Amino acid sequence: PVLLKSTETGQYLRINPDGEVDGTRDRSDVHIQFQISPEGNGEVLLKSTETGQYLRINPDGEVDGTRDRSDVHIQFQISPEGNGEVLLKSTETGQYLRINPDGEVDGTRDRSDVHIQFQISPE
Repeated sequence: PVLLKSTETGQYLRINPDGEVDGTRDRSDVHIQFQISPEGNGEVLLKSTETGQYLRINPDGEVDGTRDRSDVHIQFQISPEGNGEVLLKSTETGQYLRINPDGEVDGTRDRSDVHIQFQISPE
């Protein structure tokens, strides 16, 4: 039961019931609630608690949600970077989740992009 907040913009990751993913600063939005579940092998799934959808990063950088638990693109590695921040990385594609200032969420391989840093809050 956690929130995934972009350190740069203060925006929280949100999955809408239509599968669309964006960011919002509204901490009261029920759609920003996530459950992180272990896969064991160092990977986790990032599941929207209110809709049951897993975050997915597609190879073309598009981020959405699916309930398809067989999908290889829902697998993530959470990795420290520094100062209690983490990166949320797609195992299969090497892409980091990114929240842009306009609230649009996508994936990028640019390790130095300032918008890939997250704070996980246990809320």
